[PDB]
Amino acid sequence: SKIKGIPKLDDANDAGGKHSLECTLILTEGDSAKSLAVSGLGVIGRDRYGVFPLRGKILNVREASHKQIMENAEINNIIKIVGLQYKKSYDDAESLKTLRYGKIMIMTDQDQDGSHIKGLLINFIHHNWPSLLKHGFLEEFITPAKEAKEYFADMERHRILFRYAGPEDDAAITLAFSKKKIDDRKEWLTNFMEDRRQRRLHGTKHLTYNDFINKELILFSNSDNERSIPSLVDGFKPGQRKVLFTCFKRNDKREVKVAQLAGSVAEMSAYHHGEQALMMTIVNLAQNFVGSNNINLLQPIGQFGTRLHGGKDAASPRYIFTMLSTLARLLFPAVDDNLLKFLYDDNQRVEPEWYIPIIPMVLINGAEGIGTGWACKLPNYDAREIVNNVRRMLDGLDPHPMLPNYKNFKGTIQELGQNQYAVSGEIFVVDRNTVEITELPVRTWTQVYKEQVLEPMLNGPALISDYKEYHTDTTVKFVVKMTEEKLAQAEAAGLHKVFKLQTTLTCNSMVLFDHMGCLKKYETVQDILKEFFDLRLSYYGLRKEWLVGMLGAESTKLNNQARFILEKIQGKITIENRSKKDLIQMLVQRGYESDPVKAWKEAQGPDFNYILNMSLWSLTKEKVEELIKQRDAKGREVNDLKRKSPSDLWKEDLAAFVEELDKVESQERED
Amino acid sequence: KGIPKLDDANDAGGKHSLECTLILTEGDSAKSLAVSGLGVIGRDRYGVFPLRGKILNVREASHKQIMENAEINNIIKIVGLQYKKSYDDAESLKTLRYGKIMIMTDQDQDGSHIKGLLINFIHHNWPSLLKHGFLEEFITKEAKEYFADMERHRILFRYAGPEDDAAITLAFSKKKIDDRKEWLTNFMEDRRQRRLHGLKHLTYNDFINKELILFSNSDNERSIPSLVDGFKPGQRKVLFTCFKRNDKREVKVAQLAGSVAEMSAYHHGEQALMMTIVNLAQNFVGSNNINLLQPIGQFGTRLHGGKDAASPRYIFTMLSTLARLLFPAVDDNLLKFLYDDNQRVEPEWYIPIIPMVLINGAEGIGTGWACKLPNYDAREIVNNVRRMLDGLDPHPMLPNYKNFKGTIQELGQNQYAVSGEIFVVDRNTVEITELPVRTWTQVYKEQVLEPMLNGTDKTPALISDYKEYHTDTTVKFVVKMTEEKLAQAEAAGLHKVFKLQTTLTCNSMVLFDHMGCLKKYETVQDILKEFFDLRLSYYGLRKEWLVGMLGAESTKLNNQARFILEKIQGKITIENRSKKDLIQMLVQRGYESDPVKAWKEAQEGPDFNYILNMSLWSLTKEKVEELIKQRDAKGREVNDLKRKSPSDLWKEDLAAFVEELDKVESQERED
DNA sequence: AGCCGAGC
DNA sequence: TGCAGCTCGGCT
DNA sequence: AGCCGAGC
DNA sequence: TGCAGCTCGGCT
Ligand SMILES: [Mg+2]
Ligand SMILES: [Mg+2]
Ligand SMILES: [Mg+2]
Ligand SMILES: [Mg+2]
Ligand SMILES: [Mg+2]
Ligand SMILES: [Mg+2]
Repeated sequence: SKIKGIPKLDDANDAGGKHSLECTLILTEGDSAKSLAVSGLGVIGRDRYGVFPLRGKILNVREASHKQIMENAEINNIIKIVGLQYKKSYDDAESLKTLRYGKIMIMTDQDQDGSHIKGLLINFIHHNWPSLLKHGFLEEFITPAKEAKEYFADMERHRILFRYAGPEDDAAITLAFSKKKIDDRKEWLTNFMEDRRQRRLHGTKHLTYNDFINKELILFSNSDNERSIPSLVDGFKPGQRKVLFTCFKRNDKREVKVAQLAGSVAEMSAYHHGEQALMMTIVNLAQNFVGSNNINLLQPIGQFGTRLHGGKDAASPRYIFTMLSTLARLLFPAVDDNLLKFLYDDNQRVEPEWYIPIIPMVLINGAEGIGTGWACKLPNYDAREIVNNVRRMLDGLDPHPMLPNYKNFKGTIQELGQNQYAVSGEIFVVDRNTVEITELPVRTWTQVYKEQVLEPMLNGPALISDYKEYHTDTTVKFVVKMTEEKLAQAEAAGLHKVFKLQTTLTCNSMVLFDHMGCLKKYETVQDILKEFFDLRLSYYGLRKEWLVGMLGAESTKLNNQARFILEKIQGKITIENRSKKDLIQMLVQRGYESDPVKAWKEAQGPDFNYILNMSLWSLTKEKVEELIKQRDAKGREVNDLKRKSPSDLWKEDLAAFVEELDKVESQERED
Repeated sequence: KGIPKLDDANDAGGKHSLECTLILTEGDSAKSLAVSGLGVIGRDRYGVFPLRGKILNVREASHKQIMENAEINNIIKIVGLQYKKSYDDAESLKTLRYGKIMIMTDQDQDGSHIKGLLINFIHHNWPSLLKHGFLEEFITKEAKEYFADMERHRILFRYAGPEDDAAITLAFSKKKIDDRKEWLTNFMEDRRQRRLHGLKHLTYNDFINKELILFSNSDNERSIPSLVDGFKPGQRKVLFTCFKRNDKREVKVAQLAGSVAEMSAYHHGEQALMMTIVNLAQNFVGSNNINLLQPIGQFGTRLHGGKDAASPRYIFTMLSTLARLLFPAVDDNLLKFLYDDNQRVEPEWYIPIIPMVLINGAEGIGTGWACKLPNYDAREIVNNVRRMLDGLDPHPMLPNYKNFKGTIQELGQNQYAVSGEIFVVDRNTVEITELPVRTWTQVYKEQVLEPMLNGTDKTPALISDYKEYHTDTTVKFVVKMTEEKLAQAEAAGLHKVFKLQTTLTCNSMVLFDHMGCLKKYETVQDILKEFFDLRLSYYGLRKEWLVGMLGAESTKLNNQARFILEKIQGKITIENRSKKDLIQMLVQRGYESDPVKAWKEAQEGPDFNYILNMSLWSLTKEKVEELIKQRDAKGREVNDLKRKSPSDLWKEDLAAFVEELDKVESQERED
């Protein structure tokens, strides 16, 4: 017995014979981990150790469909390598001779995603062959080319075996991977998030399955929510926020390759995941077809996908470029960066907890994500309509209700109820034998509608005679031919119903992280707008309070610089051939202040470098007049700021954003 | 059917088969642009199929290689062609599913090579199809505009007589190698006789001699190294980027490849560029004697000859400390940097302190010519350079590979015998401690020792057992034999039997000289001599450049020190005086315009900014004393440089390189 | 019959 | 250089 | 029977 | 995220 049809398998020499139960199959996380295991086993390892690589997450066979299980290539390989059989028990020690391996050792990364792969394989064995768990079938190889040989030489220190201890292990596995335990995972994760934050005070060989689920796998389930559930403040996820942080710091004025940008994000923001997910995010942030972003913060310089296939027809990230949109810094003012709490990843400032935009971006581009226990789904909302409601709330008026709105969508979105909408396309009769379809429902892609609706109508009973296509890259135009009898019956039943041009939009899972990082469920879009409004209005007061101190410190600096230049050109003070110590002691004696900008930032010996680092040009005629004008202009800038309210500063940013939004969207219609 | 990536025409195979055209594109990216350009009307009589690069040259290929080519067999089934079948008249044109094949590639040199390979494929198997005008080309979203004006972009190949058969044979027959040399020699000659001046149907002869010849010349320019620096244009772009960025931290290879394409205008795929960076960083036995890039990661070992290198997305690299010592930064001011669309990209060549073309063994395969050089010892190269500086004759040099424990004996002119190490332990054991150069460990184990242990269908077994005790950089085989078999192996020669000796022939030392001319070199001493005269001439250029630059810097400090001394004594004042009055007074007092800028302008109003941009600190006591010391130190720096000779400057660079070479190679043995 | 490497 | 799978929750 | 997307 | 082909010339 020896496998022949599996390429990536490095089967053990003694596997399949009578020493099969003494052999261990090593399932690795990827092909890179496979090479590290083969080089670590050396020559002695290939006798009773086999290595097979897994290409990521495996199928959750618990309550999975019968067709998906039999057609899973990754699982069918594991069954053939080990020699397992469905509906067969391995309790009586006998019948263990039909197995080619006696142990399965999981070696993955020591991160959260590695723990998820362990649990999925545990769930795979537990669901099909629970009798193997009561023995010693599953084990793991933990890690902290050359270092691999030291790990396998000290395998007993890195080898941990899973142990079945009773029904509490079956409940823990069911809690994590059963579709019927969704509500239990909410309570399971609510107690974890509570106990984790309630620890403000302060801060082996075998491992039971219950301890693995409730102390190791739960770290993935929480991290899965933290990476997939967006924030209410900026509408971002931690991965999306790292991309925009990097773009803000680099400030690229030229097209930048997506793959090149993804590499820059990983370094400057400490992105600890694969480049495929990061390049996926950058493409998602740049798409602008009907159904994606209402305001794309990155430009789609290249083939980023069309509405024909819903972005699936996007080119490779190695051939497409992107850059910040002109609306990015207008939505995220640079001055507001001084109010954010930037996080640290190993003494490196990486990203803030969240950005604070001028309008709720969580409603503009429709935040959406799937985590563990909870899920989020929000539709797109009109940017101008949101700005209007913000202006109304600044004047003390009640905000108008908002319906979902998608840019360049020619259909209709009618409200059926709270968080329930009817999205309809456009279809009208041309003559007694022709109908025209000029718009599809939101996120109903053209090729999918053609193959799943029009093709069954054309072939197999049949309803239409023929149809032609006259689409562009951004519009839809179907011309369908029918008989007079068939068309008359379609009008009686409803053209939008027959041609499947109406879909329902239900949004009863508006779960987001608040400003304090707590997970909360929101019932209406108005509740999100109100909570964002109070926080953003409070931070416009922080911006003014910060700008008054900074501009005031800059005004004091220019006062000392102008005083020194005026006192020097009049002979009141001299610095020629004077020692550094005597010059500093003379400046402090004449009432000159140390660097006020530095002193103000420290508040959040004497330093006169801001005076003496000025060029000799400063003593010339034209530079004296220029310095006085800048000093007076800075003084008027502080006074003009104190007279303004936080609402005034917000309306200024809103007006500047709407002005550029009109110009950008007008150029898009022309191009 | 049975071809996934094929978008077959609707009318292909039916009664309109001879009216259909098959579009063969250069890659899948061109395929997606061809289907979108045909629109809906195009799919009736136009099929699109993508080619994955260069296709097989079926003229002198083996019969087994032709039948097992998946790319060519697909083209045959789509068109419906048959081998040996003639297509002279209408007797056999009804069995074809397509009537025309249109080649759509990039408008670059490599696109022309794919056209010729497809022309060579049809001409060799079915020459009767060429007289009917079977092959066409499509020269160059925007695709819909191209296919709408197809008549402007559609050029048809025309057969005009026996001169077309000779032109195709000249380009793709292996018996026409010497003819391609003269074919390209006349091109390079006539090309240089045109620089004194300046600057629908298409015949196959005109395609070969006016379009494909541009690739064959560019193929040599990209694959044949230069004598000066031992680099190819692709390798030189990598070193330019690394020199310009000056990375002090580990940089990802894929991230570096993207930076090279932007900063040096690399107009090819990143896969080839990432290949070069890995090749430039390898340091195992058989690769580079002095690797200019560091192998921070899995860059391949001698077990598989670098083929076991990790993905370029997971390995890092950086400049070696010997790079800037071999290529001094001061010499960059003497190079002729090229321009790619008003962007300075790279020099024609770098000028290293030693002939790098001999250190790492430059080698490359072009069209007509090929290059192959072995590695030579760096210290022996430095010693011959020191001898030639003293007017002595350089000693002969044998190939030398770093950390190679074998022997390289000269059998004749440009012919050497490379042997490993094998010795007898006892009457039943032999030990192999070294393999010949570029004989990799895993290849030697599978192709030599395994047939000796088990035997083949032809050769019998020779050894009883063998063990392995290798490291990542050393080889140790312990082989067991019988007394009879060992006696016969010693009689025939242990190095002969165990395949531990290989022949090294170097009769193709073709390189580009300093003037860009292709030249064949008969001995290594001729390469060393031509490099020596050029490098010695540029050390005179460096001194001539340093005398002017240091002299200009000395003049600058003289004016700056004079102004500060004249200001602290009251001899000149600048307070509250106009810019025009201050500049006019400096010219009146004999102050010179910026000498450093004026000197650099000579290498192609009055500027006193270098005086007045100094800080106010310059007037203090300590800064006056510091400025005077810098002025006097620069003056002594000019005199100390004038006293040195171009030979003295060279000996300083050689001594500094050998000192660091000893430290690096000592740390490598420890690490 | 296949390596070497810069290209597709 | 391009192509294939899976998780997790809500909704259809 | 499968989309949505940040992960493997 | 990793895996497969080909050119071109000299040499084994
Ligand atoms: Mg990982
Ligand atoms: Mg979206
Ligand atoms: Mg190209
Ligand atoms: Mg080499
Ligand atoms: Mg599901
Ligand atoms: Mg060949």
